[PDB]
This record gives sequence, C-alpha cells and structure tokens, in this order.
Amino acid sequence: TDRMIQEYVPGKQVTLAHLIANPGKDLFKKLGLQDAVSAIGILTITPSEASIIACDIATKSGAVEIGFLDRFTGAVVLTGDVSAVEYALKQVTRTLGEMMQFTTCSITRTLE
Amino acid sequence: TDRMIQEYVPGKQVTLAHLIANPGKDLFKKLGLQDAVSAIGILTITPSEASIIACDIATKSGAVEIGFLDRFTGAVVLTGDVSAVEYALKQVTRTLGEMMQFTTCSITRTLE
Amino acid sequence: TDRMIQEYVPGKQVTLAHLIANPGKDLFKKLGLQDAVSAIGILTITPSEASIIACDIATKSGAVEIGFLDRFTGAVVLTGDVSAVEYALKQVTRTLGEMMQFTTCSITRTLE
Amino acid sequence: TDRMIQEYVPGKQVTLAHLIANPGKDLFKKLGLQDAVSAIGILTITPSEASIIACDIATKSGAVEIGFLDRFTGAVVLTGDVSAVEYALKQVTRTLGEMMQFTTCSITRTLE
Amino acid sequence: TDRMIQEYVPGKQVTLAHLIANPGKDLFKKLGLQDAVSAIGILTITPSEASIIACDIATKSGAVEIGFLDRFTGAVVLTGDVSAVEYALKQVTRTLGEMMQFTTCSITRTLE
Amino acid sequence: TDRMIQEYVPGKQVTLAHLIANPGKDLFKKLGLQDAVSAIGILTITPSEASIIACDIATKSGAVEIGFLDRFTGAVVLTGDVSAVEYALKQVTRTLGEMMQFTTCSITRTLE
Repeated sequence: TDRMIQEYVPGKQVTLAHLIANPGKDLFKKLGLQDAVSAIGILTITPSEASIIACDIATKSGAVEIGFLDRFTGAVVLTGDVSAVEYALKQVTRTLGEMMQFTTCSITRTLE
Repeated sequence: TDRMIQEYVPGKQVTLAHLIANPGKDLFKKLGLQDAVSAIGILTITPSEASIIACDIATKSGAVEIGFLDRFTGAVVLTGDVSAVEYALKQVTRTLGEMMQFTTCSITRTLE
Repeated sequence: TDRMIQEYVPGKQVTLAHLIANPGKDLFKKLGLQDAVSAIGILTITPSEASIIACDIATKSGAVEIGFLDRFTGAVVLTGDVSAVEYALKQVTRTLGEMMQFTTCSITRTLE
Repeated sequence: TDRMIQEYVPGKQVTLAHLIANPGKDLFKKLGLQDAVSAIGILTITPSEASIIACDIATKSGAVEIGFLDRFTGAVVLTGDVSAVEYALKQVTRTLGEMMQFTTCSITRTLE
Repeated sequence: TDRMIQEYVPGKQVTLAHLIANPGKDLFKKLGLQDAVSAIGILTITPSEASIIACDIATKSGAVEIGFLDRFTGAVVLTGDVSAVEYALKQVTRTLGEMMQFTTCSITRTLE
Repeated sequence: TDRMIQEYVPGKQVTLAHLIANPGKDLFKKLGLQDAVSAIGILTITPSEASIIACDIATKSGAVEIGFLDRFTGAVVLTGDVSAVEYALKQVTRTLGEMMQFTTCSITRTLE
C-alpha cells in the first residue's frame, strides 16, 4: 500500500572477508582457479569497483595472488599461504574501513 | 510521493535450504546436473559469494557433491544421499548462522 | 535528501500464478516452447532458486511438464492440459505458502 | 546513517503504456523490429513475467502483433494499426488493473 | 536489525540530460559511435523502455540521430549539431515531464 | 513484517574516486588494460551513464587517458601520470558535485 521513491546508490562495505585454509579441489576448479590448490580468501565488496583496490592492497601485503577479480559484482578470491591470505584480508579491511570509511566485517575462517 | 536515498549493501542470509529426495529426470537435466539422478539440496545465499563457503561446509560435512555453484546469484545445488544432503544443509545453516551472524531459514523438504 | 542503508535479501513470495488456456502460437514460440501449443501456467517466484521447487511440486502433481525453468529470475512456465496446469499452480502456491511460509498470490486465469 | 534490511519482491504494476503512431525507420530498426514500419505500443510491466499475459491480452483484443516480448525486463512492444494498438494497450491496463490488482498508468501517446 | 519487505517497481524519471559539445574521438569510439565525431546528448531514463519514446521525440525534434538506444538500462546517446541536440534534450524532458509525469532534471552541459 | 512499494530511480553520486600510483602488472592486466603499467584512477558513478561525462571532464583536464569506461556499471578507470590522474579525479568530483548536484566522495589514494 504505502509508496516511496528510492534513489539508489551503492554503499561502501566489505560484507565478507573469509578464509578457507583447505578448500576442496572440486570447489577450487569450479571457481575457475588455476595452480595447485591453496588456501583462499574471499571478499564481498560494495561498490563493485573497490575490488580493484582490495586486490592492490592484498597483493602489496605479501605473497598473495589474485585468484580472480570481479569488478561487476565486487567479488575477489585471493590465493596463497593461509597465514599470508589472512594477513591480506586484514589489510584490505583495515585500509578500506579506517582510511576509506567502508563498513567492514570481521575476518572469519574455515580451518578444518 | 516521499523520497529517500538508499545505499545498497548485501545482507547476510540463507533464505532457502531445501531438500528434494527424488527430483524428476527432466528437472535434474534442466538444471544441467550430470550423473545419475540423486537427492538434491538447494540453497539461496546472500551475499552471493557466501555460496563458496556453503559449498565448503557442505562437502566437508560428509559424502555430498557440488552439483553447481553460482557465485553471481548465490545459488548452490548439492547432490548425494538424501540423508547426507540433509545433514550438509543443516551444517551450512548452523555454521553461517551461529558462527557468522547470518539470518538462516529452517530446513525444508520435499520427500514425496 | 534523507538517506539510509538498505541491506538487501530476497523475499519469499509467489507474485504471479497465472493460467492461459489457449495462448497464441506466436507467443508460445517466442517463449521458446516446443511441442504442440497447449495451455500454460506462469509463475513469478522469489527467491529465484525456489523455481526449482515449484517445478518439482508441479510435475509431481500430475501430467504437467516444465516448459522452462529460469533459476536466475525465478520464472517457471508449465505446460499441459489446462485443468492439470491449474491443479499444479494450486499445489505450488499451497506448498510454498503453507509449508515454506512464502507470501502467495491467488491463481488468476485467461480462459478466452 | 540509519540501516534496514529490505526483503525484495517484485511489485505488480504497468508503469508505461504508450502509443507511437509513426515511429521513424531507424528506431523501428534499432529495436530489431521486422516488417514495414507501423504504429507501436510500448509496455513496461512488473513483474517481468506478466509481459506474457499482456501479450496474450493484446493479441486476443484484435489485429495486433507481438513486435517483441522481454520476460527478463517485462518490456512488450506491440505492432499494428494505431487504433488497434491503442485498444490493445487499454485492454492490457484494464485487465491487469481491474482483474489482477496491478497498479496501472494512463495510456499515453505520441501522434506527431 | 529492522526489517521490511520492499515491492519494487520502476520510477518515472529522466535523471540525466547532458550535452557535450566536443567529446574526444576516443570517448566517441569507446561508446561504439560511428560517423564523424559530433556533439552528443546523454540521457538516463527510468523505466528503461521510455528510452524508445525519448528517441522518437528527439529525432522528431530536428536533425538529431540516435547514437545508441539501450532499452535495457534506459540510456540514450543522441548525435548532431550541438544546438539541435540541446533542443532535442529539452523536448525529451518537456514531453516526459509535462505530458507523462516523469520527474525530470535540468539540461546540463559541457561546452569547453 | 512491514511492507512498502519502492519506486526505484538512480541517485546522483560519485561513490569512489581513488588513485593507485603503482598498481601491479597482474591487476593492470586482469583489468584488460593495455600499454605500460601506469598510475590508475578509479571511479564509481551513479547513474551509470554519468561515466561518459566523467570521462570527458578527465581527458579534458590534462594528459589522462580512458583505460576503460563501463556505462552499464558506471565504472571509469583512468590512466596517466599519477599527478595528472589525481587532478582529473578532483576535476570530476568538483564538476559533478558543484555544477550538477551529485553527492561526491573525497579523493583517496594508494601511494605505496
């Protein structure tokens, strides 16, 4: 019944920052990832273009590679040593949140 | 008509977690699923990237396979023994809900 | 002027459940439907993945076939005898609404 | 900044129902329309699947053809005699509005 | 925390109506525009199908051509003499706003 | 659960205006950018078509090139001398904000 006009603009938020230490080979391949299976870091970012910035921060933080960047949805999958990927995820959230005023989530993990 | 700016960000929610014990061959095929027809588990997840995590929790929970993952829509279809898929769905919802503050739905079933 | 953050999640709703007893051949073909022209049942479902469940309920209800399933938008077109398609549409809304707490619309028809 | 979860579902609305008596050949061609240029009727419909119903009501109302149907966006372009397309647009809006509780717009025209 | 269902329908609005007298050749080509570089008129229109109407009004207003029409997003790029394109943009906003009750923006320009 | 109809229209906003002085070669390549790696400027703009205007303001402001434009998402990536890209980003935000009533973000930078 009640009616309203909504002007949409993207928010600034890292919704997910999640570590999987030992993902399955099938999951890894279904994501289109190449190289030996490794730990992955998974980011959900709005606006979608901030994925570019998260990639730069992450790869500059240590020996982490971009598994994939999706500038259309904001998704980023990072690869590398599990502790390095964790450090990257932390740097991404630290930088976006503290220096660019994004809402950020805590780093979450799947280690088993 | 009232007017408001709405900054969009994805929520954190498992909206569907549904078991179909005996899906028809046509459906199973229209979904692009391969192998013999089996029970399927159907998940709807926001943000879409959390489908990756749900897949990991599911395949680690027992003898359940990824039928498909859609990181763009957040859909996951799981395959395996009906009881194993059921356990996987419960583990996805238990884990995302209790450990990651997602809103979760109850597990629903089509057994006939 | 006024500003708000909106966390989006899909609702649970069957918005359309509509019967067309005698659709035109041009409409039928433009929808990419095969076989002899027949009555059609048209569903609009959120979240999109619940289209899979609606298909299963519908095809289990009687001699109704999936014309198409669209798991990306939630659209389902059913085909068969007009009264069978009507029964299917009713079973879909009955099951989603009563057992899965979806908001459901009434079955609507175009018989002429 | 205030924050809210918004569960999305499509509304039921015909937002545009517009007659162009004499569209230019370039436009008619940029729309992918075939046959000789004719008057066109333009519909915007939510939910998108209701475009199927609008098409049926239109073609059954008289000598009007589907130029195209888009079940993804809900767009319908109708073709035929300008007066017949006009009658079709009025029948789409009368039927969806009175019989199916859609919000409907007034019919608008470009006659020059 | 707080939760609401939002039934979405498109608004009726021309958000952008902007003139660029001398766009760069690289910008012109990246937009996929053909012919000699010329001034461009840029429209943002909701619902997306109203782009069709804006095109018709614009091309009927004088010697303005459709650079492109995007019925999926509502974008229209017009080409021609800078003053003619300006006149077109004004006719589009005049007609949609005054005769079809769209919210319209003012015409904005980049002349240098 | 409360319910409301929301008519959607795009807002007018520059959400991101970000300088990366030294992006890695892999990122630069994953973005589909050609030529030698250079500093990049990253814009997020609503409505998406305003990316066209931002491009024009940027290339006219000095020796800055369009790496890419995305009129569907509103993304712009600029390339050139780090100081020139910075000036371009400031001119995009100054111009859209002061002359066209867009909400604008502050310019942000990754210099390390």
